[PDB]
Parts: sequence; structure tokens; C-alpha cells
Amino acid sequence: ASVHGTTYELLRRQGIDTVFGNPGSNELPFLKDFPEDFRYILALQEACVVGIADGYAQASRKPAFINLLSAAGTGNAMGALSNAWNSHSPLIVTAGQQTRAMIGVEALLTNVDAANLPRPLVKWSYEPASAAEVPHAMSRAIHMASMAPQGPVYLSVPYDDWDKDADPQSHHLFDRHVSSSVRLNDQDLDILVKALNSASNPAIVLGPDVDAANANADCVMLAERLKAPVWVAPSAPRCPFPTRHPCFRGLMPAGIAAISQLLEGHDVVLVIGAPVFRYHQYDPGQYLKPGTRLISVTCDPLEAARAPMGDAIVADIGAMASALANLVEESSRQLPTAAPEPAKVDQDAGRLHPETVFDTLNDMAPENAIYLNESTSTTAQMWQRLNMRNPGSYYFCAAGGLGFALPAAIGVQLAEPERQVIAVIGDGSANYSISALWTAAQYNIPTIFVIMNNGTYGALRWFAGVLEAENVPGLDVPGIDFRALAKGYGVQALKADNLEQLKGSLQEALSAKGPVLIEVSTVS
Amino acid sequence: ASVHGTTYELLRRQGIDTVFGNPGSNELPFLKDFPEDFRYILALQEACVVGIADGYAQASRKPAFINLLSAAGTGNAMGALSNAWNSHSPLIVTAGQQTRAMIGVEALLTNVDAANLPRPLVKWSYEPASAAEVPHAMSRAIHMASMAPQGPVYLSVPYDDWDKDADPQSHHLFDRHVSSSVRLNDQDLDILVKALNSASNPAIVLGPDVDAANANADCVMLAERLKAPVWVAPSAPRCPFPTRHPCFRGLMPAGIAAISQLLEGHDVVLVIGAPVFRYHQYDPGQYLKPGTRLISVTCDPLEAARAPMGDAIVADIGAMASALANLVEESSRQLPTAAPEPAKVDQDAGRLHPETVFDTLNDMAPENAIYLNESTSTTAQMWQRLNMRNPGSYYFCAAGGLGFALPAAIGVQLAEPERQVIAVIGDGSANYSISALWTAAQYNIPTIFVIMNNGTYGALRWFAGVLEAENVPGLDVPGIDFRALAKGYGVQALKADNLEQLKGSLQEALSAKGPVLIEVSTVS
Amino acid sequence: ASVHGTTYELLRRQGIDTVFGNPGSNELPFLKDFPEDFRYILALQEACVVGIADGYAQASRKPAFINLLSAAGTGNAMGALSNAWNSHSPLIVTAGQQTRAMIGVEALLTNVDAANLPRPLVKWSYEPASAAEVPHAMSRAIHMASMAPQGPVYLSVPYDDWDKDADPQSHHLFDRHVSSSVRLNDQDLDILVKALNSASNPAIVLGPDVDAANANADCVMLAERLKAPVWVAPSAPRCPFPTRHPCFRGLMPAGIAAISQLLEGHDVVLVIGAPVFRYHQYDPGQYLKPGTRLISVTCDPLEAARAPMGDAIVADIGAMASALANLVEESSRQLPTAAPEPAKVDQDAGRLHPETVFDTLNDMAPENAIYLNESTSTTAQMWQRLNMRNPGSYYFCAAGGLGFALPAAIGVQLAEPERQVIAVIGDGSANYSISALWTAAQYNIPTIFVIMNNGTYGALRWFAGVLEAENVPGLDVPGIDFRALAKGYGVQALKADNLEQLKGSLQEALSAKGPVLIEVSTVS
Ligand SMILES: Cc1ncc(Cn2c(C)c(CCOP(=O)(O)OP(=O)(O)O)sc2=O)c(N)n1
Ligand SMILES: Cc1ncc(Cn2c(C)c(CCOP(=O)(O)OP(=O)(O)O)sc2=O)c(N)n1
Ligand SMILES: Cc1ncc(Cn2c(C)c(CCOP(=O)(O)OP(=O)(O)O)sc2=O)c(N)n1
Ligand SMILES: [Ca+2]
Ligand SMILES: [Ca+2]
Ligand SMILES: [Ca+2]
Ligand SMILES: [Mg+2]
Ligand SMILES: [Mg+2]
Ligand SMILES: [Mg+2]
Ligand SMILES: [Mg+2]
Ligand SMILES: [Mg+2]
Repeated sequence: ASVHGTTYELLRRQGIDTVFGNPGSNELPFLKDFPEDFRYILALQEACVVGIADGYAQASRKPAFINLLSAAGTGNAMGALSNAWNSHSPLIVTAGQQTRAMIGVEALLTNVDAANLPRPLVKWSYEPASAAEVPHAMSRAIHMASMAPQGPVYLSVPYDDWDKDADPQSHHLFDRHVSSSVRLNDQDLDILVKALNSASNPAIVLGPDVDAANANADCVMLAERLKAPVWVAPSAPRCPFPTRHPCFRGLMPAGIAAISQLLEGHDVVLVIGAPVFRYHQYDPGQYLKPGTRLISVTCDPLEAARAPMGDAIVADIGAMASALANLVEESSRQLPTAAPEPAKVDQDAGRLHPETVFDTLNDMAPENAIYLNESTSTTAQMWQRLNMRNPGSYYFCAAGGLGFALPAAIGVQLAEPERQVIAVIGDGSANYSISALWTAAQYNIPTIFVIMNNGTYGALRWFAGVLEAENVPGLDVPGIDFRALAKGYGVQALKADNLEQLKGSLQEALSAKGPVLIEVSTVS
Repeated sequence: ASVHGTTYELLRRQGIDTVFGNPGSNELPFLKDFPEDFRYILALQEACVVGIADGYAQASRKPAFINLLSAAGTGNAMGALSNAWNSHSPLIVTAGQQTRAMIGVEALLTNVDAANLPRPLVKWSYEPASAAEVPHAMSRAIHMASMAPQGPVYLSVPYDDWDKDADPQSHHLFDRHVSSSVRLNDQDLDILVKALNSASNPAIVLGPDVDAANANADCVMLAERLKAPVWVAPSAPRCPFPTRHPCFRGLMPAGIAAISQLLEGHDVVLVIGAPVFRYHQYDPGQYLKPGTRLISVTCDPLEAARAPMGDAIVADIGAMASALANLVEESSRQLPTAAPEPAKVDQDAGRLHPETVFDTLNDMAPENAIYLNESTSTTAQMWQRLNMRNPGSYYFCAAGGLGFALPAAIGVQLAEPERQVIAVIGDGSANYSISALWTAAQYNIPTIFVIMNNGTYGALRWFAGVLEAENVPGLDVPGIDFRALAKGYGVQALKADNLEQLKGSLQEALSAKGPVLIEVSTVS
Repeated sequence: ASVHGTTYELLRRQGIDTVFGNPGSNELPFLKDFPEDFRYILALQEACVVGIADGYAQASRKPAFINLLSAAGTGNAMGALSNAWNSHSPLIVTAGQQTRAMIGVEALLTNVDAANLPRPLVKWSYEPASAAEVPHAMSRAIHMASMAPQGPVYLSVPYDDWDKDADPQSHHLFDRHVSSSVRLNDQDLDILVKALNSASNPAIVLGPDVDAANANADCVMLAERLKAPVWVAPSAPRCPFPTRHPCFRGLMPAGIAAISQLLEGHDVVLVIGAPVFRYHQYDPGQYLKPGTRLISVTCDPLEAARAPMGDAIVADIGAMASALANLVEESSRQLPTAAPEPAKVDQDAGRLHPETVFDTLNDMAPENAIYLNESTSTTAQMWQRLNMRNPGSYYFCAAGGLGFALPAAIGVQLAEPERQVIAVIGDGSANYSISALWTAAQYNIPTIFVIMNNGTYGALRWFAGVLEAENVPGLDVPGIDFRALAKGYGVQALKADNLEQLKGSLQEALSAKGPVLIEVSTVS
């Protein structure tokens, strides 16, 4: 067998059947004779390729496979990889290298010092020393991406390797099963359970690895048993809990002082599947108030190491959440009371308040909708106003890198064809990966894109105001016609300048058979 | 003085007055109180920011300054940096880092292991150990970018550093002059000159560092004195010689065998300002034929080290070209005869042959036009059909990374306001950095964009055909309306479905007061 | 509190009380006011410092703390770090950096790009961005070294940081408990147990992480229950099983074909705490024979990823071994028969056969002796001839890097004062870290060093013979007087030119109150 044949067999035997790519000359020998059981999803720029694959992986809860051209293609994707690192997304990034005979002279398209290029944003990065090693290196990539803590990996392959003879002993790779589905030993787990049972006023904080593990329902049972309020850890990339459950307390502010204040009076705080903590703003103070102790369950040694406070346990989130949910006592305390409904913001017949948009989405979207957020000044209101009952219902750029949501929403929609995906994206953010729209059109992936257009980088204006920073350039982005951009890439386009138009446009979009972009005129 | 004040003073004292950027929260403390004598050029995505800065630097022959947001912003620009490395572009890339107090916890927007992120695509990469070091680190960045061989550099700055007190001793940085304007010692230069004088059939090959050095006119004199044919080294990022000069022989094919065959019978081949050589296709054979010896003058030790044949001299291209041009004897041999004019390809009243487009551009464009090429299947014809008399008249992605020409053409036009820039870009390539169009509209930078639309990634189809590679996915890009994309970003748009429309559209574009995009229907 | 005070408090609260070091100017501000409850162990060169710390960590089963001077001191230790990486040794390597104000100018003793220096041989490598971050960075280092898979880490600290004020919130670091004591979830563990119970002819292979975990006794129970032969995985850094237990089958040859042949007929092979596999010699063939399936339990994702065959489970070795030992059925098969005693090699009254030396050591050493091996041509015989009943009884350079055993034997002896350490080291190997002898003398650490002197690099002569490689230089090391070297560093020295002298010298050494070196004349 050839390296080509052996590698595709390994991929299919390991459950991979889709290649997200933007093709180049170093990859043609890999892509030729493309297997009939595989599908190829083209995107027009590599940030888009990786964003789509990322959404697909996160929603499918399985690795996604990417193919890019050498250094330039990899380079165009590195902002997307920064998000993927923070979301623990299992991505296998392959990049074609020059033929081995032309690497030394640094022919055009040689990826120089290739393995160093995507560092430090990958778990493992490698170029094999010979063609026959390629299937083994691919096996390593698959497992490195897939083991807890999941994350992106990188493999560089000289284009002449594919046609070479494979090692017959590569067949041992095909069916390898590698597990990191582990939990704390019984003795120490019993100690943890007793500490939770004994707490007088426990609180729970959940992060994105809960949703990645589909541990959401187990966390609901845990919270119900402990009668504990539940917060989502700050800078949340995913939604780990039903947002109208009585225990739910919303998104934590991303500040040190703010969080210790919220946790004041809680004697034991159990954090599951989050860094401790993904703060953002400068908000100095105590990490925890006296009387609060913190216990973190994380899938990632790097998270456990860097937490500035608390104990930690490094284990699989699914296995730990299930065990805890089924082992803790049913507390006799009263179940927390549900948060009150959000206020209706006054809305005239003109430009839309973001609150109006979220309320209307919540009113009209199906109960199993999936939302993506890249409307950076409106996150707090979004979190308060969307009832997200089910797992896998929310995604936000995990490293704060704009250009995620537009392509990721296409990948999520591909992963979940029966769940309507609605991406709420600011006018500024929409541009970073605008060309991803084309993929939705070409493959008829029926994502709805809601562009919140207020003409400015609003979150930056807000932060400037905080800093009392005057005379900052580059904060306004006037003069973008999003309906024209949508037309450019073949996506149906609607406009909503007021509430009645928003309702009409959403009705049309929800009944459409293809992707739709709605440009919403929002308040400045 | 503050670090902010001291750093802007250093920048202005070192000739920097423009910041190319996409703003983020870690950069607001740098951008606040933006000096009135500086200008800020916003682009909507970081590949665009860097592409614009790159074109500006290459055309201006001076460093350009870039400001990006942390890891995600830097990451989005890494494909653009791959080109900049290969073109020796003097780019100073600054990226804002989290406040020092929040780096340890890896708060959102922390650039982890920051200096490693852009490696291996930068000459120098650094994060200072204290705020007071920032001006010195900036000085290092300026000089590292600017010394031969020029190239991109990276500086990461925690956002809290800017407001801190500067070291008064930083004033010694302001007026430092650093020179690498060096040439071979007299004794060895005399040996080289004698070898050139003694050659019976010399040939000259020129690369992009000739144009970067503005050594073009000196190379013309050298070629005239030696009565030598002149080729442009393969995969050419720039044009180093007047393309209708009698000595000119065009673009070398990017193959080992092809080049040794072209050089056969030439006893001494002098290469100036090029790698030896930027081959691309697999074309095995002899590096040089018997009877040919090669001497390379390069600004880059890495080029000299990796050449598989010939002697080399590492020195400044401007200084070496000037010295050689003025020292060699006037040969009594006959001056080479000019290449014949290109044939006119038969053209009916339908879709345009690329040859027709280039002939028409050559007929209608001003003699001091500047062209950019990202029409990947048409490069050979472009090189044959455009009379480029002046320096700085051609740019092509130096690492082969698409997404360069569209933003770079805006930067070039900004650098050269009196020279009409015309970017010829394929329908595939146009998408990578499509959002750069907005910058041209916003700042009214009157670049003309000619989109060669044939619905496919033609160069890849061609290479697949060569490989006899069947069943390759992802090679077609139907369904893109470039006039709508132009409208989306505020750029006047025209279409040309045939020759009469092409002529009409070019006439309108050449007389326009702002940027213009022309979508040309080209043959498949 | 100062950063100095806070950091030493963190260290002591995390169980660290010893600093292994070679001092330098960048570390004087750390070492000043050295706490009275800490001890400092000086060694004369940094390979020795790290080797001693490594032996100490491995034997103590807890992290060891190292302090070195900048780049040169770190650099001198990098061979020692290569071994530490392969043995998963929990080492915290700190290196002093220049004062922050002098880093930019690259003053003497600046560690340039410090975090990159020890890569790729460390789990985590870092320089903090401010003095107040130092305690947090130290906390990260402690936990990164200590979490499974354990390994070395690196922290660079500017010397001016120590005297600065600490953040009062650093107190939250002091008592953090971080656990990776995890095992496979119940459902999947039950599946594994059933597979073991159902095996008709199981085999067990054990690696060094078993001994590191003190899982040895649990593995004995597991082997007894399954009635399974037990091998030690190739290139063994530690001994994971009693070598005279009836199930023991010895050290596996480090070859692909050899191992699949040994395993032929075994239907299920359970590997615990080893890479699959640390082969050495080229010995091509089948990874496994038909009819054999392999299941690996490893603490290290990198091991699980790269295994070319088998299933894998990534978990704590102690937790997994305990669970398996207590869950499997008692097989009704016959217990394996103990390996026969080794043959006595004919020995005349002249130079010693290595077999004679090992037999005599086995005859005379206490039953709780600890051996180290750096006698590279005699490993197979050593493994056959020493009865090692207890855990922690054997160490061999895990990356094959010579210079380990001599210093490591001192660290092991320091860790285990009641167990006589006997290091068997070839004449070649003895030189790499010869200066470590001084530390044994100075601190009166009573290690016995047995130098096997045959005047040559015997293992290399053997491998050359295999390659049929003639005319290899540099294989002989005549003219070294090891008794004089011992005298040089203050260690009592004896010679043994024949068996009667060997017995006499060992009797004297075993009754000595300090370290002793015995130079043994062995056969060529
Ligand atoms: C790749 C990248 N570039 C720049 C930024 C900086 N940035 C920018 C530019 C924001 C403004 C986004 O504008 P928007 O129109 O999408 O939404 P709002 O007006 O609601 O803020 S928020 C923010 O962090 C970023 N996070 N990521
Ligand atoms: C960043 C990046 N991605 C992908 C490629 C691969 N690529 C691609 C996709 C080409 C086709 C460009 O299509 P076009 O429409 O711009 O021009 P032609 O039809 O004349 O080839 S040429 C080529 O090398 C690349 N060079 N750089
Ligand atoms: C740091 C280092 N340098 C060189 C070697 C190469 N080497 C060398 C030099 C060996 C010979 C050791 O000689 P010895 O006297 O200690 O033992 P033998 O005579 O029994 O081989 S075995 C071996 O792998 C090595 N493993 N590590
Ligand atoms: Ca906006
Ligand atoms: Ca095309
Ligand atoms: Ca020897
Ligand atoms: Mg990198
Ligand atoms: Mg699905
Ligand atoms: Mg100018
Ligand atoms: Mg290194
Ligand atoms: Mg002890």
C-alpha cells in the first residue's frame, strides 16, 4: 500500500471522514484520488477553514481534520488556532511541505522550521523524518488532539511522501483505542464528596469543558443535590448549564475583585471544567474572601498549575461530573430560586437596542437553537436574554480572537443539521472572516447571520472610556454594506432598520432553505 | 517622560510617522493621546494590516510600523509575515500584551510565550523584562528590521508599560544611526572585477533586493558595460530591470534543469540580490552545466549558505551594484538584441484571454504605473506583456502566500501617490484579504483592482494536470460577485465581459478620483 | 513580605527543604539569608548538581529543587536534563537571570531567550514578567513538575526580583493541593478487568513509572492473580519488580523483532508504566505477532500517542495498579516457575569477568542495597545476577546519557540513608561527572562506587563489531587512575585486581563510615 492509501485508511478507521481545507500545490498529492467516502469542505481563506473545522469539532465532540498549504496557509490560520487552544478544540492541522529533494535549497513553498511555526498554540507539532513514518505521525496527531486536555496539533508532510510505499506494520495503527476517561481514585473522591456534603453554602462554577464533555446534565443533577447556585466561569467560550434552571446565576464578571465578592459567604466553591479564572479587565483585590475555599476539577494540567488559589484535581470532566452527581447526598436545604426575568428596555420605532434583538431572538428562535456570539459590547445582555435549555447552545471566541463566529457557525450548523444556528456578530467582527460566507452558500449550510451594525468597535470605545483614554484612532468602521457582502458570496440578505423589520426578517430567515444574513441597524 | 512619550519620540526621530493597525484592548494605552504628527491606517483584519504595511515599506524603501492585538491579532497576520520574510521587508510588528499583573494567571488576551509565536518568520522577536526597557527594545526592533538583510521583527509590550516613567538615559537612542551599507574589500573586489572583465560570455541574474536597493539603474549600466543578457531570478517578488531594455531576457523558469540549460554556454553568471535559486516545480538535473561558474552577491547570509553552487559575497546590494557598475571595463562585444514583441493572441468578442488583458493594460496604463500580481496562472504572460521602465513597478507574494497583493497594492499606492497602482488579482486570490478594500475606500487611496475571474483556482488545475492527479476536490470557486464585494466595502465597481467593455472600464478607472475594482470575465 | 521570604515559605509549605546547587552571582540575592530549616547541597559542576537532585527525587518520590547560574550553568546541566525527561523526574530547575535593568543591553550573565534554552527537555519553561509574579511562577513550577507525567521544569528569575515586595495575595499559593491520582472510569475499568480475566495466556510488562509510583507490590499481586510472566520494558531506567519472584522473566531486549517474538503466544499483553517501547538497536520485524493484543497503561499522553500498536489508557500508575490488582480474578492456572539461577562464569586468578563482580556483589551486599548501573556493556548480566527484592533498587540513565549514575548515586544515598547504595560504573562513564565525588566526601554521603575498568568504551566496540564498522577512532580510554581521582576529591580508594582483592575491598567498603571507590580490573 502507499502512504496515501494507508493514511486515509487510518483516518477512516479513527472516525475521520471530512477534510476542511484550502488547497495548495504541496497538498495535491494528498488530495488526489480523494476517497469517495470522504467529503472536502472548501473555504476561501485559512482562518475560515480552521474556524469552520473548529465549530464542527466543538459541536460534534470529536476531532476535525484540516489541510492547509505550507507556511503561508498555516500562518493565515494562526489567529484561529489561538482560539482553538483556549477552547481545547481537537483539531488535526496538516500542512503540505515541499518535496524532500527541494527542502534544502528552500524552494518556494518550503515551510522552514515547520514545527516551530504554529508554536506555542499547539499541543504537538511535527514533521516526519521519512515517508514511511507519515501514517505513524498521523496516528500520533489524532491521539494527541483527542486526549484530555484536547487541543490542536500540527503535522507537516513533504508532498512526495504520499506516493511512497507504506510500512505494512502500519496496520497496527488503524484500530488503536486511547482513553483518558479517568477520575479521582475512590479514597480521595470520597474525601471530596464528604467536603461537598458538609458544606453549609456551596457554590458551583462551570466552564467550557463541561459542555465539551456533555457533562451538562450531570452538573444539573449535582447542583440540584447540593442545592447550590451555579455560575459560568468568566470569558465563557461555551454554555455549560440550562440558563433558566433555578440554580443558574449567569456569567461571572471577568475580574478578580468582582469574583471574590460574588463568592463571599460561600464556604466551598467547586469549579468544574474551567481555568481559575479567565479574568480580563484589571480589577485588583482578593482572589477569595476569608471563609471561602475553592476546589477545581480541570482536564488540563496547565490550568491546575496556574490557578492562584484553591486545590485542584486533573481528570476527565465527563467522568468526574458523572461520579460527583451520583455520589453526593441530597441536601435538605431549599433549592435556589430562579433569577427574575430580564427587564424590557424601552424601544422606539428607530434603531434597535441590542436588548431588543436578543429578546426577539429568544421569542422567535426554536428551543433547540444554537447561538454564536461575536458582538463584543453586548455579551452580558445576550447571556441574560437567551433561554438556552440544551447543551451545545453557545460559542464565543475562546481566546478573544475575532473572526471565529462567522466560520464557526457554519461548522456548527454542519455538525448539527437539525438545530438552527444563529450567529450574532458585530459589524466590526464580521469582516475578519467575511469570506467564510461563501462556504455556507456553496454547501447550502443554512446558518443565520445576524449582523449588529452600529458603525463602531463599541467594546473598544467602552474600554477607552474606562481608561479615560482620549484621542484613540481607528475605532470607527463606517461604510460597510453587509447586504452587498452577502450578495458577493451568494447568501440571501435582509435588512432590519427597526423592530417590525427585525421581526419580519427573522420570520423569513427562519423559514429559508439556505443561509441568510440579516443586517440590523443597532444603536450607537 | 513616560514610556509612551519616549517611544513616540524615538519613532519620529527614526523616521516613523505612520501606524498600520487593527486596534485592541491591550493597545489602547499605546494608541491613546495618539500624536498629531502621526497617522493611523486602519484595516479590518490583520493579514490586511500587514499586507498594506508591507507594500508601503517595499515601495518606500523604509521600515513600516504595525500594531496588533496580542496572539490572535498576530496570528491572523502570520501568513502575511511569511511573504514579508521572503521579500526582506523591514516591518516592525508590535503586539499588545496583558498588563504585567495579569500575565501569570493567563487572563484573556495574554500572549503566551509571545516571542515564540511569530517564529520562524521574524529576524528578532522579544518581550521586554520591564516597562523602562520598552524604548530600548523598540530601538532594537527598528534597527533589526532595517539592517541588511532587512526583514520583519516582533515586539510584545504589556499594556501597563506605556504610562510608566521612562529612563532619562533613553535619549541616547533617539538619533542612533546604524549602517550596513558595505561592500567587498578593494583587493577582493578587484579580483571579482577582473573575472567579469575576462568573461567571454557573461550573464547577469537579478533578484528582488536589487529593486529594494534601487540598484536598478546601476545594474543597467553594469549589463551595458559587460554586454550581458539579464534575467530575473525565479519566483520574482519584484522587478529589478527595465523590461524592454535590449539586455532583458525575462523571468527565469523556477526549475533546476531549466535554469542550467538557460545558462549553458555562459562562462560566468553573476547573480545579484537573489537567492540561488527560488525554484518551485520539481525539475531535476544539473545545477549548472560544465563550463558555467556562478558568483552570487547577496545581502543575506542565509541565502549565501544555502546556495547549492557558486561563490558568494554577502554585502549591501546598493553598494555592490554601484561599485561594480563603475569599475568594470566597457566590453567591445555587441550589445544584446532586444527581445521581440509578444504575439497578439486571437481574441473574439467574448471572454478575455489573459494576454489580451495585459496587452490592454500596457496600452492604456501610464508609463510609471506600478503593477501587482496575484493572478497565479498568468504570471509568465504578465512578465512578457508589461513594459516596466522604472524601479518599483512590480510586486508578487514573495513566499507564494495569497492575500498579499490586494492589501499591498493599497500600501504601495499610499507610498507612491503619483504613480497609478494596478493590482491584477485572480478571483481565487481576491478573497484571502478581501476586506482590505475598505481601507482604500476610507482613506481614498486610488488603487485600481483588476479581478481576473475564471471561476477556478487555475494554477492548481494546471499543476494537477502535470501530476496527472485526478479527483482533486476544492479547485473551483464559482458564485462570487466581485462588484457586490466592492460595493460592500465602498469601492466603485465595474465589469468587463469583453474587450470593448475592458477598454471602457479601464478608461473610467484611470480617470477616477478613488479606488476602482474591475471584474473581468476571463477564459477558463 | 519580600519575594524572597514568600518564595521560601511557598517552598517549605510544599514540602521542599533542600536546594541542590552550584552558586553564581545572579543567585546570590536568592541564596542570601538562606533559611536555617533548608539545606544546601553543593556540587562542583551542573551536570553533577542535577544528577544528584535527580537521584534524590527518584528515590524520595518527591520533587527536588535545583539552583543554577544563568545560561552557562543551565547549559552544563542539559545532558542531565535529557535523562530526567525520560525518567519523568520531578525536578524544579531555577536559574538566576541578570537584573531587569541590565537584560536589554545583554550584560554578562544575561540568559538570552531564557525559556527556550532547556527546551525541548522540560515540561514547562518560564521567566516571570515582574518580581511580584515570582511566587506564582514558582507555584506553577512545583505543580508542573509534580503532576503526572512528572518531569523537569525551568524557571528563570532576574536577581533583583528577590528583594521586591511580594503580593499579599500570594498566601493563597502556600497550601494548594493538586492531584493527578486518577484511574479509568468504572465502566471501562470493568471492561479491562474482564479482558484480563478472560485471557488464556496473559503477560505483563512493567516500566519505570511503576517503581516511581511504588506500585511494585500491587504489580506482584496482579501477576500472582493472573498467573502471568512479568518482563521489564527495554532500556529500563528503574526496577519495577522483585527479580527473584517466580513470575519474573527479566529485561526485554530493546528490539522490535525480539520483543514480538518473546510475546508470541501471549494473547493479552498488559504494559504498565512504560513507553511502548524504548527500543534501541535496529531489529526490524513485526511489532506484535498475530494472536497478541497489547494494552498499555501509561502516565504520559506522549507515550500513549506514539505507541505503534495496542490500546492505551492514560492515568496514574499507582491508582491503576492498585485497582487492577484488587479487581482481577484469581486464575486457576499454575503460577509461573522461577527462572533458574545464572551460571557461574569460569574465573581465574586474574582480571575480573563482570559476571564475577555481580555475583560477588549479590553475595555480599545487604538485601536492601540499591544499585546504579553505568557499566554499559554489562547490563544484561547485571540484571540476571542481582537479587533486588525491594522497590527503588536500580537506576540507569533513562535517556542513555552517561554522567548520571555517579552523581545520582549520591542523591539516592542521601534520600535513603539506611540503604547501602552501590554504583557500578564503567571506566569510560566515570569521567563524565567525576567531580560529583567531592559532594559525597564533603557531606559524608556513604555511596560505594565500583569502577569497572577495562580501558575501553566496550559497548561501542561491541556495536561497531555489529555494524562491521572498521577504523572507528576514539574507542579507547587508557591511562586513568581512579584511585588518584578519588584521592583528588577526598574519597577513600581501594583497588581490586583479582577476586580475592575484590572480596577484601568490598568487605572494607561495606564497613566504611564514608564513601568508598573501588577500582576493579575487569576483562577487556
Ligand atoms: C483578531 C482581533 N483583532 C482585534 C481585536 C480587538 N477587538 C475589537 C476590534 C472589538 C470590536 C468589535 O466590534 P463589533 O462591531 O464586532 O462589536 P461591538 O461594536 O459590539 O464591540 S472587541 C476587541 O477585542 C480582537 N479581539 N481580535
Ligand atoms: C495562502 C495560500 N493559500 C492557498 C494557496 C494555493 N494556491 C491557490 C489557491 C492558487 C489559485 C489562485 O487562484 P486565482 O483565481 O487567484 O488565479 P488563477 O486562476 O490564475 O490560478 S495558486 C496557489 O498556490 C496559496 N499559494 N496561498
Ligand atoms: C553523554 C554520552 N556521551 C557518549 C555516549 C556514548 N556511549 C559511550 C561512550 C559508551 C561507553 C561507556 O564505557 P564504559 O567504560 O563506561 O562501559 P563499557 O566499557 O562497559 O561499555 S556507551 C555509550 O552509549 C553516551 N551514551 N552518553
Ligand atoms: Ca459594532
Ligand atoms: Ca481563477
Ligand atoms: Ca570500559
Ligand atoms: Mg511560532
Ligand atoms: Mg452531526
Ligand atoms: Mg512616498
Ligand atoms: Mg534549547
Ligand atoms: Mg529519605
